[PDB]
Amino acid sequence: TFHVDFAPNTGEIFAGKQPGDVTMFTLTMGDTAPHGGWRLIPTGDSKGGYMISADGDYVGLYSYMMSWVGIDNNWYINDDSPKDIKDHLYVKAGTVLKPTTYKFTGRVEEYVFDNKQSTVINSKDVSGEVTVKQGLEHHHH
Ligand SMILES: OC[C@H]1O[C@@H](O)[C@H](O)[C@@H](O)[C@H]1O
Repeated sequence: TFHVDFAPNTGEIFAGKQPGDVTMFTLTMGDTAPHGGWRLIPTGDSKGGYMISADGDYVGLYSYMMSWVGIDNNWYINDDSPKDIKDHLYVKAGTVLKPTTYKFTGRVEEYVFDNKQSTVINSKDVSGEVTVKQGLEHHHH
């Protein structure tokens, strides 16, 4: 019953200084069965909550619905509802993007609370790449 859908967004991302907050990825997750909440752990090179250019540049991602705990290295939201959670990760206006591909890896865990603690009852590794286009080339001689 545990389902996860992590996907990059489609088309129209332009290299340069973003004029607004821009979704890079979207995440949909849900469960009818009893649960405590959800985290997304940014894994590997995404550790710290980042996207990674094949070149090696890191870009900071934010979560619209979840909160970030640096110490634990995850985004979480506590939710018990059997309703679908629709989050996405985005970069903040003013972020400079480069006309390249950016990877994101991490792991999505569902959890439970029995009294004092959380345990992982379900998990899914997730990844995604997002390709940023150049607009017009600009040639100055
Ligand atoms: O509210 C439960 C959450 O508590 C935070 O401290 C933790 O980093 C998350 O991973 C999740 O356990």
